[PDB]
Amino acid sequence: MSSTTLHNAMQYTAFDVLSSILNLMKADPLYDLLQLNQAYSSQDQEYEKNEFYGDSYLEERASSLVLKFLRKYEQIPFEMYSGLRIHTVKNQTLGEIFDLLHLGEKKKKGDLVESLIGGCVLLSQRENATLFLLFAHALIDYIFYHSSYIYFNANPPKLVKEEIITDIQNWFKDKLFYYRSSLEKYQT
Amino acid sequence: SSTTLHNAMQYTAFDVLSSILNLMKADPLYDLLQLNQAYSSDQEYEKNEFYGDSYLEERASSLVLKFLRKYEQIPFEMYSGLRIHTVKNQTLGEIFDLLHLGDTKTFEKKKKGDLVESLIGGCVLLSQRENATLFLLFAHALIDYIFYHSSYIYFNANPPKLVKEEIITDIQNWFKDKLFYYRSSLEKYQTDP
Repeated sequence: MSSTTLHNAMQYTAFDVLSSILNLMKADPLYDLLQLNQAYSSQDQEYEKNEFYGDSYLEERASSLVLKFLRKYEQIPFEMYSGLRIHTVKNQTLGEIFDLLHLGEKKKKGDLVESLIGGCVLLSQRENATLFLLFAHALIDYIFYHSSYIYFNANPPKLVKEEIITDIQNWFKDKLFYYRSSLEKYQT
Repeated sequence: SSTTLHNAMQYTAFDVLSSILNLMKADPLYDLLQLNQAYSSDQEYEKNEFYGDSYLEERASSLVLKFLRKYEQIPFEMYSGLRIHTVKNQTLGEIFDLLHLGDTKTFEKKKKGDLVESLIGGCVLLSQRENATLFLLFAHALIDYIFYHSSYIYFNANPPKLVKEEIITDIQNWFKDKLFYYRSSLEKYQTDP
């Protein structure tokens, strides 16, 4: 009752934080990631290279978050670690996030999300674009929150389902606070 | 020449990586890697392998982009080809054998790759959970060597248009500089940890 009401609230707040960050990014002249590095690359090759990187970056961050929350509970078998990671990075999950954020086919949606994540991280390493890195971190955190909440409702662990949902919900609420305040401080 | 650089590089890589690992093994935190579980029915070893696999994939992707994107001659098929070549079990087994990490014949090709991934994962996690920075140094040096070794083979088997010798020189010079960085870091660590 409490966790389901909280879950509904978190979707509104995540939408507003990520939408606000993304709306600032769209003002930056660096926003069209696909038309950068024109002497060395092309639009289609930049798209594929950003997706190539974003896929692996998402996988590594998802793995670290799976370990962060599950290792606290020895009654959780290792098959749930692989299960949750698979669930977090599959195109269906990415496409659900694509739709919740109104960024726009399930295969295409997942590729676009990965290319966006990769493009944002890379841009922040090659240019002055720390806002893009903030967006990529917040997007991945929402992907993990969204995936975890669904996965543990479908596959509850013995005894601790409610403890681990509360762990992830409290963590995500704190991340949204930190992304909100970073955004505000950025606006000033 | 590039070929006299390559054999020397495999000598120096072995020595630096063995010397870092020898120091890690003197640290009580090494016990926590539980590499004995490679032989057993398993959980912490598999959790480290779970993470190390993803950490290797991300760092290898970063290195692929780092070197290939300077070369417009190199098309995207070689990015995914080089990455697959770098992280596949065959390559990690070759690294297992080159560093003499365990018995070459009793371990299977797949077990060798799992051990390399579990070693990478446990080392990174130990540095995150206990500030064991020597373990993080080793993880980076091992991934750098996996990438050097893979990339050298890959581009000699699949030469890109025009820039074959340039990209191999690029990667060899980079790895020689990394080995110097790892060696000097190790010496600094020994004197005043």
